[PDB]
Amino acid sequence: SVQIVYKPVDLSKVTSKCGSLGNIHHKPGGGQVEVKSEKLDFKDRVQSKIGSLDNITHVPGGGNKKIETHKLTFR
Amino acid sequence: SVQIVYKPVDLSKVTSKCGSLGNIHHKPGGGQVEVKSEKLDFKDRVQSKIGSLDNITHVPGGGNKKIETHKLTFR
Amino acid sequence: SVQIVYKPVDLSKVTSKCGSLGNIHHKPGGGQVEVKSEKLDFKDRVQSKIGSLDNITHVPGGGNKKIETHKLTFR
Amino acid sequence: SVQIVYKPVDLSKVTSKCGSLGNIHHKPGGGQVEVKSEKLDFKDRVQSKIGSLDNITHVPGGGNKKIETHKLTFR
Amino acid sequence: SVQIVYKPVDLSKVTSKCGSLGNIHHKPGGGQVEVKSEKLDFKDRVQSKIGSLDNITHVPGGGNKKIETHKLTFR
Amino acid sequence: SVQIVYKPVDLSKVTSKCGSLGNIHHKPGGGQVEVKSEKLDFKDRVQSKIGSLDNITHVPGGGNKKIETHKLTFR
Repeated sequence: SVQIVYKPVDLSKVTSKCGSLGNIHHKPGGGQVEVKSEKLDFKDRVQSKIGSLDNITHVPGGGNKKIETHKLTFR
Repeated sequence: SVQIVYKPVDLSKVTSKCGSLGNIHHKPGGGQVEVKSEKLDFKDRVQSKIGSLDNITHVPGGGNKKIETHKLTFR
Repeated sequence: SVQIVYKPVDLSKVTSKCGSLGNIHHKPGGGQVEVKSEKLDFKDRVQSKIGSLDNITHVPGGGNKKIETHKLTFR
Repeated sequence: SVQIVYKPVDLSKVTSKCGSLGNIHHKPGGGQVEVKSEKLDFKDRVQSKIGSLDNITHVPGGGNKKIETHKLTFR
Repeated sequence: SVQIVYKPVDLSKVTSKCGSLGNIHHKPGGGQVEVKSEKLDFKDRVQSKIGSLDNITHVPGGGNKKIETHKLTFR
Repeated sequence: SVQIVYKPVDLSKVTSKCGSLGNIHHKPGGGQVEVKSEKLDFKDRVQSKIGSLDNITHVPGGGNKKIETHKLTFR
């Protein structure tokens, strides 16, 4: 007789903690900002950001991926 | 007779902690910022950021990846 | 008779801690910043950042990767 | 003129991790246990535990306590 | 004129890690245990534990306590 | 004029790590244990522990205590 038992087990724990977590900002102060522009010539796309205080969190990452392949071939 | 028992076990723990975590910023102060631009000529794309205080967290990383392949071949 | 028992166990722990963690910044002070630009000619892309105080955390890293291959071949 | 500003701030972080945390027990084996009692005389309370494998975690502790008193007395 | 500014700041971090943390027990084996008791006389309380393998964690401790008193008295 | 600024800052970190942490026990083996008791007379409390393998962690300690008193008295 032939007996095949195929019972792999995945009990793993996967965690990602990505970005800004558990920080304290106590009274952050942005200074005065002055922007003076005269006679500027732009011949292509302009991306402009003007601010005093920025808090920026960008997370393209922190993804969890599992690829699993199971093959049982008999005769 | 033939008996094959195929029971691999994954009990692993995987953690990523990526970016800004558990920091304290006590009274961070940005200074005054003055930008004066005259008669500038731009022939291609402009990306400009003007600020006083920036806190920036960028996390493309911190991903968790598992690839697992299981093959059982009999005869 | 033939008995094959295939029971590898992964009980591993993996942790990544990447970026800015657990820091204290007490009264960091950015100075005054003045940028004066006249008669500049740019023939290609411009990327410009003007600030007083920057705190920047960039984390492309800190990923966890597992590749595991299991093969059992009988006859 | 009299101006009193009373603005104490509590931004503290308090954590307790008490007991059994993150341990691995891989195939712990309790042995055979035989208890044979004859002609015993007990004249007061009996507390008895008989086992082979015990895993016991007892945590009377790990409490977090804050007492804060604020008093502002004027004239 | 009189100006009083009362702004104490608690930004502290407190952590307790108490007991059994992050240990590995790999195939711990308790031996055979035999207890034979004959004609025993007990005139007061009995506390009895019989085992082969014990893992015991007892944590009365690991508590965090903060007492803070604030008094501002004017005249 | 009188100006009083009362701004003490607690940015402290306090950590306790108490007990059994990060140990590895690889195949610890308790021996055979035989206890034979005949004709014992006990006039007062009995506390008895019989085992083969014990791992015991007892932590009454590892507590964190902060006492802080603030007093500002004017005239």
